[PDB]
Amino acid sequence: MAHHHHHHMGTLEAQTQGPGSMQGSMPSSSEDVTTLCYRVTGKVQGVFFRKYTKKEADALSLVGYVTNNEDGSVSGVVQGPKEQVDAFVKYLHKGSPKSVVKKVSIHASSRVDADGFEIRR
Repeated sequence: MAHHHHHHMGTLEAQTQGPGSMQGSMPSSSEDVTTLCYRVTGKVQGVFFRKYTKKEADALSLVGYVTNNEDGSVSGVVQGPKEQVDAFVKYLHKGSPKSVVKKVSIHASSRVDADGFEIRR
């Protein structure tokens, strides 16, 4: 009695996650206005999602500027309330979902004038 059995499976229809749009910027003189320079290193796989980065900054109302470097690392400066800068660095510890961050590096640099968050290449 010859008898063979079949096999079959399906697939998964994924989704494209959209962006958002907010913004928060105030030039203050209060002692609380904090500023630190950011520089993160990443795996050579994919660039930093300006999407989630700017959404983060816009939501928590951080000002400053971000860009990618020929060194490979993504650098910039964050300014704003101490705790929101904290929020951003905590975000930076996570990085972009598809960017395997190697090492994060921050710098004590005092208040600068904001320019814009955009992974320039």
